[PDB]
Amino acid sequence: KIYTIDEAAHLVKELATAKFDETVEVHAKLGIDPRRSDQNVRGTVSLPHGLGKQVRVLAIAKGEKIKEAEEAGADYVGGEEIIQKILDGWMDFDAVVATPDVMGAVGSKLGRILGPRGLLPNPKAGTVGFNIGEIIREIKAGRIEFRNDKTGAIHAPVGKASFPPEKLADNIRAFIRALEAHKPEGAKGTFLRSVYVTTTMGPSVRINPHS
RNA sequence: GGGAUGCGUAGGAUAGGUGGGAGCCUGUGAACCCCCGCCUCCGGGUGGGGGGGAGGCGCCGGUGAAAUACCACCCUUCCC
Ligand code: NA
Repeated sequence: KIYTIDEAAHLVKELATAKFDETVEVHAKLGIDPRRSDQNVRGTVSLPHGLGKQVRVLAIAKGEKIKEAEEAGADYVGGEEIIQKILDGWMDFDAVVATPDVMGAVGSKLGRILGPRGLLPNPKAGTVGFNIGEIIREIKAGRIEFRNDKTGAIHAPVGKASFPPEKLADNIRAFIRALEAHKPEGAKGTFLRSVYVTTTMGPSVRINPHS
């Protein structure tokens, strides 16, 4: 059965039965061919009501920007010298941001470590930039990545199940819209083949993405 | 359509992809034992039955490109 977003938002209350505050997910089977590089969906979006989770942000910057990342609220901040701390297996954070001037050292020394974990700072994921305080403030306000897997599916967290239905409904549209804004011009056919709403431990519920 | 299947090497060992995840399961019967179906890369995996009677599993750690439970969306090959 196909539910509306407003319907699905309200059902999270009932789907969420684990003994913790479950994250609310959105999944979509995408209308692309993920083989071809030009059909890749990748980008970020500021959820209008936040993730509702605290995100330990590390910032590796240079010069004044180290002060900027500090004041933007990044949990740990340092120069190229915290590379050697991750080289020793520190790795206690959720997201790495970085200014372009350090990405030469960061890439070559931590690419092989941060890369496979989707933690490498990357322009395409909104994690590299001299606007490093806006990146941190955008993350801390609940910006999320989304990047199709090779199977052509795509997934994103869009809230906690403790949120009011109407706020979850908002976050779901916002992410749905941001998907459609990254619909590759080469992608033929229906873009959002299917779209489901679920919680971490809970069952799925297919939704009407234009509702 | 229905049913399964998912193992280079390193690693408890059979890690399809990715996202979520700090919890999941269990007297409405856990580990463990036996019997049978199927699958098998011959390591094992998996379904069912009987016994059993309170503990399994994850997180952590280590290994690894990636980490284990659990959940979701997909993908694969196979049988009917
Ligand atoms: Na683990």
